[PDB]
Amino acid sequence: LPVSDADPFALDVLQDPLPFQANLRDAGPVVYLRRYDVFALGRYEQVHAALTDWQSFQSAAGVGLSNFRYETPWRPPSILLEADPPHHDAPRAVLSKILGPRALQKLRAAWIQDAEALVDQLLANTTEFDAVTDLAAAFPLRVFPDAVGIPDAGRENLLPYGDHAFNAFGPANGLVEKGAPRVAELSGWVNAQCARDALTGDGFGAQIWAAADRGDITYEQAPLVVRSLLTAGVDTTVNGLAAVLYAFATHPDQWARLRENRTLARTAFDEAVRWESPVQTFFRTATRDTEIGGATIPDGKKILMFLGAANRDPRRWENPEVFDLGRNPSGHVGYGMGIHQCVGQHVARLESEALLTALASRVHSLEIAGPVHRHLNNTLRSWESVPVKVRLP
Ligand code: HEM
Ligand SMILES: COc1ccc(C(=O)O)cc1OC
Repeated sequence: LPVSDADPFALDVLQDPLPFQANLRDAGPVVYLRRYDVFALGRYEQVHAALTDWQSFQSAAGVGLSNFRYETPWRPPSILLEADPPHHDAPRAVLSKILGPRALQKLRAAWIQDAEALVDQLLANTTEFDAVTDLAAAFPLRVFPDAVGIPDAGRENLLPYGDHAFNAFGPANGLVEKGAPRVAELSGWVNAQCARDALTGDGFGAQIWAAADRGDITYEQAPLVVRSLLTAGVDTTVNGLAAVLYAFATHPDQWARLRENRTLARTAFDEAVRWESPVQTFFRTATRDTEIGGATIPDGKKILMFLGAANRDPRRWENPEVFDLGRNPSGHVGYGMGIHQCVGQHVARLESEALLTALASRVHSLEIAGPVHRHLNNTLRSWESVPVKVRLP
């Protein structure tokens, strides 16, 4: 069994993980990370299988490094993400309906128009702007919390909260050790927003509570289902949108493709999720000795799954380093796979579609105009700044 002291959460890896991915995949199906006493999987075949194999590889002992058999979680674990069947079943079914294609039909017009308003306002203002601040971050922060049905006061808390959540999956470091003085402030505010009386419209929050009335989940599950939406909903989409915008800005070939064929706007996002894999890593815990990739993972030990590495595995993907709108990216693992596969994927897709729709209409050319700054995070490839300059037709 290959053994290595490679550190996936060293700052150099986090800055640029591609060498690490290649080393990982090359070495074998399974690499023992001596530093963390976890078993790493980087190839598409094993990552895909580990993800779907909930029976052998559970989520309730944590999907971060921390082992909940022994270690105190930083917050009450997600009753979706950090739950196994049968406990997972009813909260999952509630969100899978509420966030599913048919349910979002009612929001498509509105999100597309909102994006048009945002893009037209921005371009009226300037042809030189930050793609992160002015687009990737602006847009989800309009439409998503609205659709959930939370108030406008405090929305600035969503990103630091999500950032903390993603950091928490990794080891203790000045990334993860981000607050304490403010973490409790953030947790106090998110939880408050989950209460039935905090929520408005017949938005997603109210629909969770209605499902509870029908007995699909309990009233004590309801706020925690809402909470899932407020932890996973905003930070993933901002950073995913920052990534697709970065990819276009540095791939003028693929921008020209989108312009030519408007329909690639609906599926550009998924190639960007494969290519970038915003969510890089998740852990599982072995429920028993499992023989995967020639290796036996001892019962009780953790696997670390490298979604990025799998999404760039040449065993599965032709020229995987290429950002290619002509790829069929179906079967990518950027949203995971199996029973825990991103229940929010349709929302993220619609957000991307709306924003790309509106931008491709108005923007001939797009270039990097300044240094880009990544925000380092243990789990989520995240973005501080992507300065761009556009040319209008
Ligand atoms: C509004 C947007 C989103 C929402 C509301 C959302 C919500 C969720 C939720 C609640 C889960 C847990 C489901 C379960 O355990 O059954 C999940 C899983 C996941 N999401 Fe998302 N998500 C969103 C966008 C994204 C994006 C853009 C990505 C990646 C770029 C992403 C990556 C994932 C991954 C990798 C998992 C799998 C967790 C696992 O296998 O343990 N999500 N999402
Ligand atoms: C994909 O990542 C997540 C999924 C669900 C949750 C959740 O709070 O349900 C949180 C996540 O990251 C912080």
